[PDB]
Amino acid sequence: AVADKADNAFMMICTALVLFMTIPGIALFYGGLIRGKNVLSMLTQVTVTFALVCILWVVYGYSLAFGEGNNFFGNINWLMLKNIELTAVMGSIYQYIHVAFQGSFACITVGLIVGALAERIRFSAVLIFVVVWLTLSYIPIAHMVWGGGLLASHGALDFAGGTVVFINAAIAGLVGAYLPHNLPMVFTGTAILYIGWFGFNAGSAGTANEIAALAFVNTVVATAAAILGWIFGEWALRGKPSLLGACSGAIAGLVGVTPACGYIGVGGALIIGVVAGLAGLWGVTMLKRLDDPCDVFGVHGVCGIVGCIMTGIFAASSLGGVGFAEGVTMGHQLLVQLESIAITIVWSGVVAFIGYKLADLTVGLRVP
Amino acid sequence: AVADKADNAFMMICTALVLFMTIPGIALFYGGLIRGKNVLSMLTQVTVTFALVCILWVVYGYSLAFGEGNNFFGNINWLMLKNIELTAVMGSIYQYIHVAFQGSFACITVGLIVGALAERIRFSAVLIFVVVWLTLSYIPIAHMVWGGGLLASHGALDFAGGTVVFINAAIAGLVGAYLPHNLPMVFTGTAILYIGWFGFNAGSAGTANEIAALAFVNTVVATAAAILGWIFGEWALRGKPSLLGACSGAIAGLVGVTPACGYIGVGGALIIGVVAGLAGLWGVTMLKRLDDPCDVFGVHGVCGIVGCIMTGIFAASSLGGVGFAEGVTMGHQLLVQLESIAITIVWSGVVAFIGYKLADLTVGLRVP
Amino acid sequence: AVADKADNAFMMICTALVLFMTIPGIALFYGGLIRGKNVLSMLTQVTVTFALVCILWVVYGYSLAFGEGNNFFGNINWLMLKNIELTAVMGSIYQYIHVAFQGSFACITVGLIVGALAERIRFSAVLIFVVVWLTLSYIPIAHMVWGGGLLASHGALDFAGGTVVFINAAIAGLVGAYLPHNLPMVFTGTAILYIGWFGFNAGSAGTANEIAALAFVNTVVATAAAILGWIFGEWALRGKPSLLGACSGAIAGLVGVTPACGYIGVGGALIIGVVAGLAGLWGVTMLKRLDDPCDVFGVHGVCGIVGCIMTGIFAASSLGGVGFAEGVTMGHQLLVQLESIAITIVWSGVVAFIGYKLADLTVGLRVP
Repeated sequence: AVADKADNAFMMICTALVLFMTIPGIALFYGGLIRGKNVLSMLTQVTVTFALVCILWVVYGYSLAFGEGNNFFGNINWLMLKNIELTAVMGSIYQYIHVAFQGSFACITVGLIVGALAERIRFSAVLIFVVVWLTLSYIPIAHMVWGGGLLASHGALDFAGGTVVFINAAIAGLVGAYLPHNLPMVFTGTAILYIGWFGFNAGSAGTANEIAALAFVNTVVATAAAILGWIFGEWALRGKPSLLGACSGAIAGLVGVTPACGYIGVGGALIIGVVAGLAGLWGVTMLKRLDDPCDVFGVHGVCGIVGCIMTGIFAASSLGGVGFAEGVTMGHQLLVQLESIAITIVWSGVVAFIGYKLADLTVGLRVP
Repeated sequence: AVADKADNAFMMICTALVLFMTIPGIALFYGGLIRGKNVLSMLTQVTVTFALVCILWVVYGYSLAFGEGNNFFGNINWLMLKNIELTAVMGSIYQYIHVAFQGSFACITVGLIVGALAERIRFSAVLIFVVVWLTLSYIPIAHMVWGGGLLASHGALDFAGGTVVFINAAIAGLVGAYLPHNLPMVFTGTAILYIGWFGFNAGSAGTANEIAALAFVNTVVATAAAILGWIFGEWALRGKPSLLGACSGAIAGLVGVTPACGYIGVGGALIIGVVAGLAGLWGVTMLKRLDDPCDVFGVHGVCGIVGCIMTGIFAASSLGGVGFAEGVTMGHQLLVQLESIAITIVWSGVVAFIGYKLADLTVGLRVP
Repeated sequence: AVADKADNAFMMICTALVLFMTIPGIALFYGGLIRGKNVLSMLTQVTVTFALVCILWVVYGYSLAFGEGNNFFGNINWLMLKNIELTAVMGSIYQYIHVAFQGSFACITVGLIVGALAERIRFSAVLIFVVVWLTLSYIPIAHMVWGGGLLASHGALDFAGGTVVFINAAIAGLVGAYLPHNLPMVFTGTAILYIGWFGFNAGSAGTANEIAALAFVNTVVATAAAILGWIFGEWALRGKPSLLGACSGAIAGLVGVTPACGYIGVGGALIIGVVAGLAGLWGVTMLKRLDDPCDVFGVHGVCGIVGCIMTGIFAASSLGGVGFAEGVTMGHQLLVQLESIAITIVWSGVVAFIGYKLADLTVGLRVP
């Protein structure tokens, strides 16, 4: 197996774009939503936990997520990338690039949680939580879905992380919750998220081929459709569109197309986008009957679930998708999508609860 | 014809960079120029019309612009990208990438108009206008210049859209007009525009070859030269440089080098940049004797015209350019540049007028 | 020698990312640190001197830095890129791309100085200074290290410019000095710097190969480690982390890994990051006993020195690096690193002093 330089180039740039989603994307997104007096602290927690995740990833995370192990985790053979030769190839790129690309997904996932909960959680408590939850939730679930584990070996479809990233983070954040002064800044973060998301979705093909291209176009289309879907629902329910509605719409479509983007046709991307924008609206509306920043987990959670379900529909050849695996009916894919979603919800929740409680028992959770 | 992965990678990244020009580039540019109390509304109109253009593009826009038809429009054979095989190649990249790249130019074009006029126009009126003007102006003109239509078949030179994007948008905006509180934000948008513009200009080569490289370097050089040209004129006329002058200079050179970048030598890029920065200054100065945000169409319009004229000069081999087509004197290229510019001005204006009047007759134009 | 399109693509995108570090990265970084009433002026000086450097680079800078000459400068054979054929290849990319990539390093270097000193220096004095110092300091030092000059011909290691960019700029700025109201904005600039830095460090390989990949990953790792190192020192010395501490940490690791990134293992990147974050903290702490914006040269200078020294340690094969050149002991590399650092400090200082004094004698240095 030889590395293709075009894929290497593509995937390093894609990694830079996913890192850009956290630093500064998600930080500016939450920075505009949360209370002014809490912005500096939130930006500090996002920056430090990001650093933390980068280090844990290289030390053991990548190895435990992508080494070969069992159905649930990999191994410790790649501690500090030990035994990965510089010229080792994975797919059609150098494995070092795979390490960085995958680590960038871990970072955005943690960013989604910390940016929202930063306001309410002690600093040392967030560090502890991030260590427990990245290690016992993000990593096994990344392993199950993308590392040849349980869900993969049953043919779950999740191109860029509807489960691993969004449902996973939404549940961890909502357990957290259970336990806007600057809209131009919200818009800027949304914009940075949108752009970085082309690396997230297209780079998820692992190569600059026709699947990256499909994912790119489906990203443009689902995002746009979700913006219109959300804005129309807002105009119908609230009388007029709003900037926050526009940005929330964009996030709803981005998140909804995430598991599907590399499997569906542009027709499907359009339908998924409209449904995700409306379901996102319905979702935050319901969450707002329990404020602001954690309602965002209503978008990530509901849109992730919807997107995951609808991947199992729109991948079908007859609906313009790339087609299910041989011998797989749409019914079977649906069942497998639902099982993947349930395992993620339950796995992430249990580990989140343990994470928050461990922190609470060591340093105390609620910021003093 | 087989896709080259290097070109695929390059052109997906270039597309992400052109999308970044609208979201958030042009939005932040206008956001800093217009009245504080109007910023949220403008950001909403830019976000929603952007979404709108993405959807119209995939549904019929691309097909009508790039399908084969007549001198003025393509066809409806590619409705929702029907009959484009996933692996279809166009040039040396997958056609799906061509769709996304071309659509991103439609988006920035509409962004230029909406960002300026958002303040003064009813929301539903802007949606109607965008539908009419994208469909009857952007698409035929894209078809005439880049889709093998009238102007192309006469050898018009316009590497990245001096006519299709800038003169086209300037005229539509100025008809609109006829019918700064945050300079750090203006600067940020200009900066985002500049960076995204490397994808706009370099990606316009369709491949990561020596023409992309020429376009890249000419972009650096024209922008810089226009900044100095504008700043010197300001120092001479107003006594000192200003930040807005600096940013306006950068836009003047970017817009002026747009039609020329892939055809000229760095010597020509320097000359075009100085002339565009000075003509831009002269232009806004004149427009300011008819405020702020629409004066920007003086830069887009005057610089686009200047850049289009000067492409027909500096493409010449003897002036360091790549050379005119065989059998084409500089005189002939000039005549063809001028004819292209006139057709664009007149075509865009007529359709803009119809667009605004249709809206005015349905929902009413002036924001209530 | 034929151009590889994958390398061409990679290196054009990398160039766009390094330009993004100056416009708007460093501008927003200083914009948040300096006095509110001085922001507009600083943004203007950064934008205009950036333009200035782009023009000088194409006119003679590139030629004098990368043409063949002597140990200290190149030649004037490439004036305005004369005699570089469009299809000329350098390494595995078109030489025009090499011109743009190298010019982008000149730009960020000047940005580091001007962004800090803008507050205190007359506009015309900064233009004069930039002309003298780019020409007699940046160019010879770029030539000595990367253009086959003195330091290169002794085997100095400096992957992406610990000397040419950071120590060089720190000294020029500190001579300048001798002669925060918006932390969200500081954070945004730091974030833009971090992301653009992947082009800076990875593109410094000149190709999308396994060395780019190593540089990418080492960038992620050193940055993150430096953030934790700085934050821990702050928590230990000041009682709690701060946002400015977080951002300063990130810059410390970025700057420290700059000379090393393509030569070291991830283990070394981690160690270099922790040491650079702590040394950066120690450094600004000492500089703050001589305010704010020039203390940043304590990060660039101290971290650059540390990173340069530690390249001569961690490149060793036994410490996971790519290995010293044949026949070179670690001791010898160390001596050569130290000599390179001394020459840079002394060369840049002497030329800075001449630059500032020439300006002072023509227009006067201190802003009126």
